[PDB]
Amino acid sequence: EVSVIKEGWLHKRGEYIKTWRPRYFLLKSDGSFIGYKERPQTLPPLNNFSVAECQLMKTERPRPNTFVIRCLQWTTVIERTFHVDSPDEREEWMRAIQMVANSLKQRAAAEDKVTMNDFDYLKLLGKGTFGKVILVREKATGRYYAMKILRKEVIIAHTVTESRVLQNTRHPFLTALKYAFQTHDRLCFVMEYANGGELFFHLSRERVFTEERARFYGAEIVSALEYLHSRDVVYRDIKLENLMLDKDGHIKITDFGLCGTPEYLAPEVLEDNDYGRAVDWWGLGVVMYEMMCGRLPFYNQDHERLFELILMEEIRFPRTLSPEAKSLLAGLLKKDPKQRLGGGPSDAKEVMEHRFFLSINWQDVVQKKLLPPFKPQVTSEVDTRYFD
Ligand SMILES: Nc1ncccc1-c1nc2ccc(-c3ccccc3)nc2n1-c1ccc(CNCCc2ccc(C=O)c(O)c2)cc1
Repeated sequence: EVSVIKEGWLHKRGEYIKTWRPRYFLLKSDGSFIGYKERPQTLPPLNNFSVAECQLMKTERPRPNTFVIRCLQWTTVIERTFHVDSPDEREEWMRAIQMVANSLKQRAAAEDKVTMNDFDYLKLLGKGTFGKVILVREKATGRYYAMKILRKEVIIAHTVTESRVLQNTRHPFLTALKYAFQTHDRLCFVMEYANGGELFFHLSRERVFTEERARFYGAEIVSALEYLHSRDVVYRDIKLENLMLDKDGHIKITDFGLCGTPEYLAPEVLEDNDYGRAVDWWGLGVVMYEMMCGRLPFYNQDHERLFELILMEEIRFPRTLSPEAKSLLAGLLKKDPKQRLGGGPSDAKEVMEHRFFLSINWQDVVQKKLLPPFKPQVTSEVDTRYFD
């Protein structure tokens, strides 16, 4: 019986637009902590909103009586920042959230060699607030991986956190975890790294993909998004720079984020609304628009003007785009998430059934039986041709 444990107004700092907005939050016994524009028994809340295993901290900047929920979601640290009027209300909120996180931990328990000197460290792939990602070579074998390194003091404040190597994604087009280990100071996630080049690189040179090429990539992404949504997980990071090709030409969605790019923000995410699975279909629409038209659907140097277009401007197309493509993209880029293709109760099913994908056998997709339309110029998984 899923019950509200605490509800009320909070000042929530925007996740991208760093601004404070009052929102009405419900902390529920299933661990979800979700905020609404007004005070609204429901379908599966997304794990993105869960307080399970989170760490709570008090701070007085930029305002007194601020608190932060910090969670390790898979391999990524997520932070949500809140503000209340008085230190008593902050305490009551933090104690209730911690209570729910304690209950969930108890329920989960009731229901259910490798070191840093084993790698060469070759190139920094990215760096964020909480950790970094480095291209490494495993010394014992010569294979290449991306190592995400995070400081322990961030979400431990921990051998149990090595159990991600079990809840590991099996999906062919997601990034799998090879090793997870800890040092005295840090946690290290060694994940696969595709050596077929960044899709941003391939699209930049080819200028524009044929519709058949974009359909192949889009279908692999749809299959990956179905898998994540079936686990109650939203990716929220779909963009060209998070898509790579493996040695055979299949998609790999990267898991390299660290605590954005405004041109990909869905309308409901700009207004700090309750967003859901529909934000991933918006993102698919933007990257498939990029692949088939060679440019972004909404762009402006002035971010105030960009937001207007994303919120307000109707999407326009080149007339050489097939009608099936114009229809897919207009459906994926509907402003209202409830009217968006894939935003309904069947989720990915609505997208998979669109006429643009009529030729796709979705079991061939997930079984990697579709012949890639482009084969990267690498002959093995250790060919470093694309590493610069
Ligand atoms: N292994 C994979 N390879 C490729 C893609 C996805 C996975 C994967 N596998 C997964 C397995 C599990 C859970 C999981 C999720 C939630 C709770 C518990 C578990 N997530 C899993 N993802 C996964 C989901 C989301 C991301 C990226 N998020 C960025 C979020 C953010 C927050 C704040 C801001 C602010 O600005 C921002 O910009 C972006 C990466 C991987």
